[PDB]
Amino acid sequence: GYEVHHQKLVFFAGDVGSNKGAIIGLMVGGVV
Amino acid sequence: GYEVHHQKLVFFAGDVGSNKGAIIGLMVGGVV
Amino acid sequence: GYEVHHQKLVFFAGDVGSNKGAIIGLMVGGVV
Amino acid sequence: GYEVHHQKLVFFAGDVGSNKGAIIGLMVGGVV
Amino acid sequence: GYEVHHQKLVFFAGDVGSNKGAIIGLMVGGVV
Amino acid sequence: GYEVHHQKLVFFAGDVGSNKGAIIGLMVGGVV
Amino acid sequence: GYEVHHQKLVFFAGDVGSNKGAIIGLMVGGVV
Amino acid sequence: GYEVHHQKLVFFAGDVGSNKGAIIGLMVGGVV
Amino acid sequence: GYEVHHQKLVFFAGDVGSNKGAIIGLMVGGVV
Amino acid sequence: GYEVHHQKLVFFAGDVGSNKGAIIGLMVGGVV
Repeated sequence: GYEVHHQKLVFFAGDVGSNKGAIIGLMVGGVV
Repeated sequence: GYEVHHQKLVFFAGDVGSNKGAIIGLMVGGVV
Repeated sequence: GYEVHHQKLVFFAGDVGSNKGAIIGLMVGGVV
Repeated sequence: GYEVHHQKLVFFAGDVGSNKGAIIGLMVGGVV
Repeated sequence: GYEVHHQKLVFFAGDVGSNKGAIIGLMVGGVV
Repeated sequence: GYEVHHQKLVFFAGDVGSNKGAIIGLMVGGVV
Repeated sequence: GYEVHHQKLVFFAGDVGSNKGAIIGLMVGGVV
Repeated sequence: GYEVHHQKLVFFAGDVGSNKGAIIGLMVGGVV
Repeated sequence: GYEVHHQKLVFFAGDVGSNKGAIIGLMVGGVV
Repeated sequence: GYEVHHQKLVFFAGDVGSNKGAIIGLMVGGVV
């Protein structure tokens, strides 16, 4: 018997005002 | 017997005002 | 017996005002 | 018998005003 | 019998005003 | 001036003999 | 001037014989 | 002037014989 | 002038014979 | 002028025979 529930994975749980930059989850190299 | 439920995966659970930038989940290289 | 339900995958669960930028799920290279 | 529940993984649980920089989860190299 | 619950992993549980820098979870090399 | 090239993203760069299991890129929940 | 190149992201760079198990990149919950 | 190159991210750079278990990159909860 | 190169991130650089267990990069909770 | 190169991050640089246990990079809670 296996009971698995209610897992979650959020990257950004909130509110942003005036995002002029970068919100990136996974980057390899590159220039921001 | 297997019971799996209520998993979730969100990247951005929230509200944005005036997004002038970048909201990226997975980038490889490149310039923001 | 297998019981799997109520999984979900959202990228952007919220509201945006004046999106002048980029909202990208998965990019490989390239210039924003 | 296995009972696993209510795990979570957030990167950013909060609110940002005027994000002019970078919010990156996992970077390899590159210039910010 | 196994009972595991309510684990969590946050990187940034708080609010930022005027982020002009970098908030990075895991970097290998590179220039900030 | 922007010069971005030669990015790549592979999940499985190799050879498999007698795959009787599962090779999955991104799963949410469920039983293997 | 921006010069970004030759980034890569592999999950499995190699060879497998007789895969009877699971090779998963990103799982949320669930039973293997 | 920005010069970024030759970044890489591998999870499994090698060979496996008789994989009867699990090779998982990122799991949240669940039973192996 | 910025010169960044040859960064890498491997989790498993080697060979496995008869993997009957678990090779997991990042787990939150759960039973192995 | 910035010159950064040849950084690396490995978790397991070697070979395993008969892995019947667990090889985990980062766990929060849970039972092995």
